[PDB]
Amino acid sequence: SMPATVAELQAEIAAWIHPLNPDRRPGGTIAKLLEEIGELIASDRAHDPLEVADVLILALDLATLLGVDVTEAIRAKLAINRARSWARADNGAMRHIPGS
Amino acid sequence: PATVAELQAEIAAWIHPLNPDRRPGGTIAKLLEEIGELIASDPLEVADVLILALDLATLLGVDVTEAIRAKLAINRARSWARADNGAMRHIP
Amino acid sequence: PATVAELQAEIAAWIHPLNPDRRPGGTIAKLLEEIGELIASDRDPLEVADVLILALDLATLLGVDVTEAIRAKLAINRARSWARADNGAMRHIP
Amino acid sequence: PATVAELQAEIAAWIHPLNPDRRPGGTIAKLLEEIGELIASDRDPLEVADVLILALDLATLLGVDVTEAIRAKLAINRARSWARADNGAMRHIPGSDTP
Ligand SMILES: Nc1nc2c(ncn2[C@H]2C[C@H](O)[C@@H](COP(=O)(O)OP(=O)(O)O)O2)c(=O)[nH]1
Ligand SMILES: Nc1nc2c(ncn2[C@H]2C[C@H](O)[C@@H](COP(=O)(O)OP(=O)(O)O)O2)c(=O)[nH]1
Ligand SMILES: Nc1nc2c(ncn2[C@H]2C[C@H](O)[C@@H](COP(=O)(O)OP(=O)(O)O)O2)c(=O)[nH]1
Ligand SMILES: Nc1nc2c(ncn2[C@H]2C[C@H](O)[C@@H](COP(=O)(O)OP(=O)(O)O)O2)c(=O)[nH]1
Ligand SMILES: [Mn+2]
Ligand SMILES: [Mn+2]
Ligand SMILES: [Mn+2]
Ligand SMILES: [Mn+2]
Ligand SMILES: [Mn+2]
Ligand SMILES: [Mn+2]
Ligand SMILES: [Mn+2]
Ligand SMILES: [Mn+2]
Ligand SMILES: [Mn+2]
Ligand SMILES: [Mn+2]
Ligand SMILES: [Mn+2]
Ligand SMILES: [Mn+2]
Repeated sequence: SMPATVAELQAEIAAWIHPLNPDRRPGGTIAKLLEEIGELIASDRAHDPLEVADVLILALDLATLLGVDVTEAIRAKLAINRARSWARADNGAMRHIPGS
Repeated sequence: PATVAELQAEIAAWIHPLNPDRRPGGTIAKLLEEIGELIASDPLEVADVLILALDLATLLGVDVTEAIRAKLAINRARSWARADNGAMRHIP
Repeated sequence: PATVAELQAEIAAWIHPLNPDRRPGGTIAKLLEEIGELIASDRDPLEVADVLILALDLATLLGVDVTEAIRAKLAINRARSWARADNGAMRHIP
Repeated sequence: PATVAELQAEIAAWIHPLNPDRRPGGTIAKLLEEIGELIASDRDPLEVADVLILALDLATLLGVDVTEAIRAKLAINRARSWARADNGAMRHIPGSDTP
């Protein structure tokens, strides 16, 4: 499929990792995710799709381990984000402004 | 279930008007904040991490399906050892 | 001059009244936020300060003698062999 | 207890022969690896040591006087007001600087 559904990508990731690390857990997955984000930061390569892939392989598989429906969770939080008020943070991302 | 590209389009359509000069560096900064929240904590928190990780791919122009499949093909040909943190490291 | 233990004491004296039940998990979470800010910065001693304030306080919360722990791990590191990793740091050879 | 500058000097004297052209980017990358190890630990001082070795060497590479920088930021933090965040740490209240 092209583009694949996020669940199909999770399944392809899991088909690779499950024979090798069937009882992997969220904590070790987050630890590896931080390693791979580090590699992306340090990457001198103007384009590094394989380092982005490492980050996404772990983030999508984290969702699998936590039983999270990626489509439902992302759309539910985007709906929350649309209803929120926002201000820019110094790092260039945003932070929401509390209502009640 | 949505395609990864459709979720990228929905994320970008929300953040782009609010943050028109968003960059990979600030996206990575925020991603690290949200991973911290997950450590300290949960589907909506996982959502925060994925919203930022997928938008980083958008900003870097990475075809997610193609890149993940390419790296999984590399990972299949590698041999692996279990790391102390419970994840793996490939054997050089 | 002030030692790492004295900086830990100064940090603890500031944060403890504000966050009397602070714990390693939230401190690691805040440390990740501040490393992110350092990454995104376009400059930055005060962002480095934010990282070190949290990392030194993490050692305090975990009961770690910073001088002795650093010197003990450096001694382990001297006994290892090292390869250059793609990110520009090193990884020891098993 | 050693001064932070002395610990930085010992760290630098160890790593510089092995990695003389090391940079902040790779040091941050490794720092994140070692923080991850602390998160996943089912235990420890040597893991805390890995984090601090890299965070202090980062300060060296960026030319930061650690004692001066930490004291300057603590002074700023004392003048701020603070709210507790959901992760258990604090975030300063915007606009609350005591003048
Ligand atoms: N892609 C993208 N998402 C962003 C950016 N700034 C904030 N966000 C989103 C990511 C998360 O879904 C959400 C986090 O909101 P925030 O105020 O920390 O609140 P919280 O939801 O973590 O409690 O905001 C940004 O610059 N880019
Ligand atoms: N989902 C998942 N992926 C894992 C785990 N351990 C390793 N991986 C994958 C994520 C990346 O695609 C890859 C990283 O390999 P590694 O030996 O650091 O090498 P590198 O490819 O970063 O150079 O391995 C793990 O425990 N879970
Ligand atoms: N300052 C500095 N320290 C470095 C660098 N590359 C590796 N190190 C040190 C930091 C830690 O004390 C140690 C981490 O070793 P590693 O092979 O991951 O093994 P481990 O000790 O985490 O099991 O190596 C580097 O580039 N700079
Ligand atoms: N040790 C410790 N320090 C904390 C905690 N919560 C916040 N801080 C400190 C660390 C940094 O010096 C500072 C971060 O402040 P913040 O409101 O993100 O603002 P900023 O200084 O990053 O702009 O606050 C906390 O729970 N523990
Ligand atoms: Mn990688
Ligand atoms: Mn790696
Ligand atoms: Mn790499
Ligand atoms: Mn969040
Ligand atoms: Mn947040
Ligand atoms: Mn949260
Ligand atoms: Mn901050
Ligand atoms: Mn900042
Ligand atoms: Mn800061
Ligand atoms: Mn370590
Ligand atoms: Mn390590
Ligand atoms: Mn370890």
